[PDB]
Amino acid sequence: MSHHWGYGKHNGPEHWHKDFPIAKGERQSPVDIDTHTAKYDPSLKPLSVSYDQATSLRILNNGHAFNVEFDDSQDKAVLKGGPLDGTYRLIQFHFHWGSLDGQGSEHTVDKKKYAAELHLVHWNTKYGDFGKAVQQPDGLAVLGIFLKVGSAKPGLQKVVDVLDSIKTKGKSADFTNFDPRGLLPESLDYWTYPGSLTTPPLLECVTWIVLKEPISVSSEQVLKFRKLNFNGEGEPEELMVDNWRPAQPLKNRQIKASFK
Ligand SMILES: NS(=O)(=O)c1ccc(C(=O)Cn2cnc3ccccc32)cc1
Ligand SMILES: [Zn+2]
Repeated sequence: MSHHWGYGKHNGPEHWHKDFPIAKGERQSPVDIDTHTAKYDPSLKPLSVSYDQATSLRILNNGHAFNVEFDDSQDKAVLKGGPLDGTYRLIQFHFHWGSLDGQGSEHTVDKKKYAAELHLVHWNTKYGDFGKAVQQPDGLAVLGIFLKVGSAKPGLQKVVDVLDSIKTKGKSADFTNFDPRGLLPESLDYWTYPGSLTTPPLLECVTWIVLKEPISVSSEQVLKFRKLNFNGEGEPEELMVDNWRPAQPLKNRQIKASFK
C-alpha cells in the first residue's frame, strides 16, 4: 500500500501501522543509540567500504526523498566487513532531513537529533537482487551517516545543484559519475544493530551500521534540500521537510560499538 503514506498529521509515521502492521514489530528502525549502554565488541571488524568503481546513473524525486541510484548489475561498490558476513552491493542513497537544523535525523545519539541523515543502501549478493534481499533478515546493510550544519561538504554540491531539476515528485535526471566517497567522514567507527527499513514497507531486513562521526554540510546546502517538494508538478506546494521517522522501541536488541 506504499502510497497514501507520507510524513504528515494524517498519513505520517503514527498511521503507518494500519497499512503495514510490522510497524509495531520487534526490530523496527530507527532507534536511539544510548552510547553508554552500547557494548564495545572486539570481534567486530573494520568496515570495508569500496566505492572506487561506483557508477551512479540517475537521481530521482520519489515523493518522500530523493534517491541517487547506482548500477548494481556488476560487482562494483561494495560494503563488507564490519559486522557483515559476505558482500553487499550499493543500490542507492538518500537522506532524511528537518524543517529546522535541530531535527531531521532518524537515529539519535543519547537523544541528540542531527540536522539530517544519509542512508547508503546495500543488498546482500547472496540473494541475487534487491527485491529478493528485502525478504530476508540479513538482506540489506544500510550505512547511516549524520549531517550537522557548519562547513560545506564539497562532495555534496553536485547533488544540491541538480535538485532544482527534480523539484517535484516523479522528476528524474541523469546523474552519472557521482562519487559517494565524497560523502564519507574521516572515521569509519560505528555502531551496529539489527533493524528495519525506516519507510513502508518497514521490512525487518536491515543490518544497520551507523557511523559515529558526522559530516558537516552548510546551511545553504540543507536549505536547498528543503526547497524540494513532496507534491508533483502542477499541484499545491508542500515542502519536502521532516521526512524522518522517530526512534522506535529497542525491544530485545543490543547495539554494538566498533570502538572504545
Ligand atoms: N530509510 S531506509 O534506508 O531504511 C530505506 C531503504 C530502502 C527503502 C526502499 O527501497 C523502499 N522500497 C521501494 N520499493 C521497494 C520494493 C520492495 C521493498 C522496499 C521498497 C526504504 C527505506
Ligand atoms: Zn533512509
